[PDB]
Amino acid sequence: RPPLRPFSVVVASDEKGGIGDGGTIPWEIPEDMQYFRRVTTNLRGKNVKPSPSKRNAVVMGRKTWDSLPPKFRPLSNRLNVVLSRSATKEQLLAGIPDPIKRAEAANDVVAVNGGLEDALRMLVSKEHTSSIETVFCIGGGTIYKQALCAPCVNVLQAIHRTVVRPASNSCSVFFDIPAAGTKTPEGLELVRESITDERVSTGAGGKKYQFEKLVPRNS
Ligand SMILES: NC(=O)C1=CN([C@@H]2O[C@H](COP(=O)(O)OP(=O)(O)OC[C@H]3O[C@@H](n4cnc5c(N)ncnc54)[C@H](OP(=O)(O)O)[C@@H]3O)[C@@H](O)[C@H]2O)C=CC1
Ligand SMILES: CCc1nc(N)nc(N)c1-c1ccc(Cl)cc1
Repeated sequence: RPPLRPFSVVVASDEKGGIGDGGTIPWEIPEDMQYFRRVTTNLRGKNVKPSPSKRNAVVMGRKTWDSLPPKFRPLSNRLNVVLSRSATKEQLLAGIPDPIKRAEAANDVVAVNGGLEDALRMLVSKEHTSSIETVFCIGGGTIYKQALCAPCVNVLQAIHRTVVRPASNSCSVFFDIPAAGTKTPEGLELVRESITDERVSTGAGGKKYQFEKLVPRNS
């Protein structure tokens, strides 16, 4: 009251909950990159192609948007919602180097002067409940923290986590989630719905990874 649009988290973290060094993701796992793209891009049902009339949204902090290599700004086929206390939509667009692509990106980027909560209230609007199918929170550290506590955590439907091993020695930013069998002080307990068997990445270092899905426990 007002309600918050339900959402899912997509993240890649190691055993220490490390997700980044403050500016970028330390490891290179191309299989996770591809999976992230498909998971956040894919729409429900058969043969539904993303468009302004219906697509998914990815919500991220301004630093995560900046971490995006300019050539991938904005994330294609998805509404990009950037949280920033100052950066305007125009200022976000100005960071897109290809001027033609920038002209096209005008309808794919939205700047929110607020946190995840503000984004979730906005994504409930008559204009987004129909045009936005699924809302994915994609980072970073500060946004994940907001995602895991009230009032956001209350509408959290799932966490698509890519488990990375071995632990990185460059992570200073984390994704703090209660271990299996534990419930956070606020009351959040996560249950593993599924997890792939460990696989070795073709990227540098050959990091081992698993695609795991977690959902809040609903006794
Ligand atoms: N492994 C993974 O899956 C992921 C890793 N990352 C990594 O994490 C790091 C970035 O994390 P982090 O430092 O926490 O930065 P964030 O991505 O979380 O962005 C923080 C910023 O977002 C905006 N913001 C956050 N809360 C609010 C609010 N309540 N109101 C208005 N604006 C808000 C502000 O930007 P502003 O300064 O403009 O005001 C703030 O500085 C990088 O190392 C990146 O590579 C990021 C996503 C996923
Ligand atoms: C492909 C990396 C990746 N993998 C997973 N599992 N989750 C994420 N949230 C991201 C990610 C991090 C930063 C940006 Cl800028 C875009 C996406």
